[PDB]
Amino acid sequence: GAAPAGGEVRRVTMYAERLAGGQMGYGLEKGKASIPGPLIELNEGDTLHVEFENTMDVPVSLHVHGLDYEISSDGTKQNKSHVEPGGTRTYTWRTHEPGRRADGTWRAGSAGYWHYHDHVVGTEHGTGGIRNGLYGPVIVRRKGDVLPDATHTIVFNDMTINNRPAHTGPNFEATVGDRVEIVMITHGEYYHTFHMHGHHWADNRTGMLTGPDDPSQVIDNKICGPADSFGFQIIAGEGVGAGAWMYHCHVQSHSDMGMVGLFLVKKPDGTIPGYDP
Amino acid sequence: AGAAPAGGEVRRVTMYAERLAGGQMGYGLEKGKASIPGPLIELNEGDTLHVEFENTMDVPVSLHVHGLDYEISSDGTKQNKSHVEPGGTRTYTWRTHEPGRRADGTWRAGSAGYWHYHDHVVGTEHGTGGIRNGLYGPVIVRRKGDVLPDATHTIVFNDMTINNRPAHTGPNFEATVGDRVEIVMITHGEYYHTFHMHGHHWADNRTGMLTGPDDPSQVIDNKICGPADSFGFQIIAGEGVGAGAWMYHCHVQSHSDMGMVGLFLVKKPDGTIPGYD
Amino acid sequence: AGAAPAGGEVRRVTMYAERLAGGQMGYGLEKGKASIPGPLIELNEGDTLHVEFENTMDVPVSLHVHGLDYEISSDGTKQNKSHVEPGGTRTYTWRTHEPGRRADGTWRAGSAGYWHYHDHVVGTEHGTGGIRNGLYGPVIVRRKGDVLPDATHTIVFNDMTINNRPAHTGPNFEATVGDRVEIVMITHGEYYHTFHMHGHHWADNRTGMLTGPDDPSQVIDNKICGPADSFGFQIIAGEGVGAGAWMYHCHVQSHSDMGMVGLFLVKKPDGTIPGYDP
Ligand SMILES: [Cu+2]
Ligand SMILES: [Cu+2]
Ligand SMILES: [Cu+2]
Ligand SMILES: [Cu+2]
Ligand SMILES: [Cu+2]
Ligand SMILES: [Cu+2]
Ligand SMILES: [Cu+2]
Ligand SMILES: [Cu+2]
Ligand SMILES: [Cu+2]
Ligand SMILES: [Cu+2]
Ligand SMILES: [Cu+2]
Ligand SMILES: [Cu+2]
Ligand SMILES: [Mg+2]
Ligand SMILES: [Mg+2]
Repeated sequence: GAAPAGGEVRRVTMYAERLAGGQMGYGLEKGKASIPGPLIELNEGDTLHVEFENTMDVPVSLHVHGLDYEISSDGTKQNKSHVEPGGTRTYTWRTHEPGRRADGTWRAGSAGYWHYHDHVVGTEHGTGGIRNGLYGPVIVRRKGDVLPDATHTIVFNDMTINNRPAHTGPNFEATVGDRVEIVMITHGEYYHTFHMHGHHWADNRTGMLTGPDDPSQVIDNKICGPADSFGFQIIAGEGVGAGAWMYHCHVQSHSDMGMVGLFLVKKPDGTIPGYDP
Repeated sequence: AGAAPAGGEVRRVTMYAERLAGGQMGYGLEKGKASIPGPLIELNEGDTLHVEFENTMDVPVSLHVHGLDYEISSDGTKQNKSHVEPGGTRTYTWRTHEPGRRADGTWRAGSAGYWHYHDHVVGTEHGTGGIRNGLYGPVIVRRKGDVLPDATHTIVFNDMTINNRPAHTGPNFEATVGDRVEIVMITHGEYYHTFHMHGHHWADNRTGMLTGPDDPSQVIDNKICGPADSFGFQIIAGEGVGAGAWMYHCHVQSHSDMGMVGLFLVKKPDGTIPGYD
Repeated sequence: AGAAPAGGEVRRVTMYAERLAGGQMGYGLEKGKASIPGPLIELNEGDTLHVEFENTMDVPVSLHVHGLDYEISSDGTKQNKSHVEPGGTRTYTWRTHEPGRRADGTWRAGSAGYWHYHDHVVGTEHGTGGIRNGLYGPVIVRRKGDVLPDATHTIVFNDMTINNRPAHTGPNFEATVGDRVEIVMITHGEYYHTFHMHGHHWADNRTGMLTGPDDPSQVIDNKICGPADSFGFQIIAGEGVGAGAWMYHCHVQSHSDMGMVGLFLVKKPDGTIPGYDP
């Protein structure tokens, strides 16, 4: 399928909740917070009212990249758009289509791979909140964008993937030929290089070349730093077949210390040749 | 606003290297008016710039530029004996060119872009001391038809400082909603950074603006950069987000916590900033 | 200058992993001829390459490639048993494809680009020791019509070294004004770097050259890179700047200070270089 035109006013409830071991997460339903937080998907033109509630005992905020928001949804203590413990606030995110300005220039649309995160826990830049897990992905689609069979979010948060213990993935499953979308976000203190065995994408907005006139580099390794986000769609096993296809940071001490996961690509019969964990 | 005209003029300017307060060093176009960053040099593709350089300091200095056309005698390195002894003078010559089709059929790219100049001999034979002290400045080379901004602001991430300013001391930049604001972003020293602007976004290409609906460049509000990287872009102040004190900062978490933050102060037409002191 | 032809040929090469002087390890295409960086492999989109691999060492080694098409049995990892035991042999197969349209209407990029191969097994399950020792090399996949260079030079930022060399020992590369020179730039190890070339510049895209007036890619002379990044470009030696000893270096200041520097020696037609004494 493909993304339609946007322009709908959407509403969602979001909660900030404490998780085990001093972690913190966002969720759309009480008791269902996750790290990373829930995936938010919009079409260019949609407005999103996030009916936010802070269930925790310390102030929290919601700050987003890329989308249109007024200063009252900045989500910063500096602009008093944070949320006291037990408090509620409606954060409003807007998005727009590309189009030609009055001055004749081309205004870019909001479409892209974006993210939201806390901006007040621990420090007035959310350093503690981000460490604890207060981050999630946002995808804004342009009319006509191809929709994937599945979407997986990989966050390099310092020297962890999605705040998980070292050497515990996460792993993602697909069948050869699935259209798999990856959302890749970085957070914290470190630079990383994201690498996928057996797969490759275009270094552009969608991760696929628009066609024979697109000059973007085709890569399988990409340097990223704190708050970078990008994404792409790949065809699982395309040209390479089934297997346990590693993805990892390629900084050698990072992969050695467990910033590694598996893209488990199954044959139609469900099997993965050579996988023996 | 307006549009850059075709280039090809032979320009001259005087430049001085001078000590500034606090052990710093800076370039200036007039004696006693050195600044950090140094003066913005603007050229149209095809222009030549003769820089009549004077070192007013007691140690050797040099002038090295990125991206422009210069002969080995304008390298600005002791390795090529193109540095300037204390109290000495030298004319550095920079040339630029338009794009065009080569005889071998390939396309020769033009000089247009966001570039920079800096010292290459103070402290070490790579200018490590000079760059630390403040000897760096921006160069913009425009292509005919490029959109001209209402103002240009230079943001240099020099090690753990912005423009050699003390931690948490800006700089701040003011604009009015709707202003076409041009940002030149340069990085120097030892560390990688990620430049982020609240409430604004740009295209990751030469100009920071999409050329049109066919341009696949990623639209971003966060960009990793390392020593001697330079990029620039233009934004419409407050476009889709309104007035406010819009933070910009390095997004490496400890760097924003330890002072690499500033404010893009976007005023209403009446000159006020809602929710700002 | 010449142009790459269409691909589609089945190629075969023998590759040896061998210990080198100074506690290093390298790949070579002929026995006793290993080098750091490893030999340059050049393919046209559509070519298949069968690498008949020989491990002459006393530890397991592997061959892992970026960007190219390979089945899991040619992954080159211990995890799926595609490493090569000491004294062993294995045939790794690399395939490449041309650009085209998918049935779902989307464009499938071709394999063309600046890629690289390296060990994935020595020292750790990610080849940390093998890469550090010198088990890396470049792979160029050309698209039909790509312009061919007069020379190709590979520059690998491996931890704090260039091509595993001692600090302040280059390498240097020579050219004549007007030569079309190709640079393959690969990064490995632990650290980020920024690659800078005095006097020259390129486009931040697949080929390093703008396709024409509609290509909006940034033109640069400085680029941040991290472990396993690869890019490449072509420059006309001395174009608009003339002959000379043109430094290239990492621009992280302590890195250039510590010797991550080399010389692009661009000669005049008489063979001399202005302002440079050998
Ligand atoms: Cu912020
Ligand atoms: Cu990493
Ligand atoms: Cu790999
Ligand atoms: Cu952020
Ligand atoms: Cu230099
Ligand atoms: Cu920083
Ligand atoms: Cu932000
Ligand atoms: Cu420089
Ligand atoms: Cu790997
Ligand atoms: Cu370096
Ligand atoms: Cu330079
Ligand atoms: Cu690799
Ligand atoms: Mg691009
Ligand atoms: Mg990039």
